[PDB]
Formats: sequence, structure tokens, C-alpha cells
Amino acid sequence: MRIINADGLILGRLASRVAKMLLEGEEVVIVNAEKAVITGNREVIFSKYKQRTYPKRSDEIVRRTIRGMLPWKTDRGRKAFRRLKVYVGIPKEFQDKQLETIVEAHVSRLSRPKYVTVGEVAKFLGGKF
Repeated sequence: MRIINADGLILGRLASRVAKMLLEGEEVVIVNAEKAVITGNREVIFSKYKQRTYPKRSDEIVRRTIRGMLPWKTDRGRKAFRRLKVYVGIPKEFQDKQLETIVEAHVSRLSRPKYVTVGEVAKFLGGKF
């Protein structure tokens, strides 16, 4: 399996790359889901997700975003989605494992980064975490 640390990764980019991994047969675990980021204006992002509510918890938001990038309705999409596990923080079983990142998804690769974390969106919506 491949364990990805979502800390500082742009949600959309993270989701697109992970969807491809799942379709290619890889088992993917995402940790620190609440630390992934969404670029844009804070009020606009909050409003957008407020209208969608749809999961309100960080891990669920990340899971749903990835589901939308897969051929969900098909048999190939369902099988791929089954190989995904998402968690907030880093559960005990993954604390001493190698955590990978996705360089292309780093928000730090942006010149003028404006963003909020998934956790901040979850808190705003009333999610547990």
C-alpha cells in the first residue's frame, strides 16, 4: 500500500493523483486529511461548501472529493474506491511507516498562496473534526 501525508497538499490535485493510483490497483491510505488545503478566498470557500451541505467531517470531505474523480457509477470505479482509506491525523498503525507526499500538489509551489485547510472548513460546517 501507499500512505500519503496530506499535510499542505492542494485537495483537488491530491484527489486527481490518488484517483489514478486507485484505478491502477494501488491501495492508498491518506493520513492528516484535515491538513490538506483548498485554495481561494475563505468566505467563498465556506459559502461553497455551506451550500453543498454532503459530509461535514474532514476525512469524509476528502473521501467524497476523490469519489467524484472516479468513474463512480461503474464497476471499475466502485472497486477502486474500495481500496481507499482516509484518516484525520496519523493513526497509531501508520506512525512508524514511510509517509509519502505528492510534490506537484504542494501549496508551497504557488507564488501567491491563499487557502484554508479542510479542517477549517469542517469546523465551520459543524463537523466533529
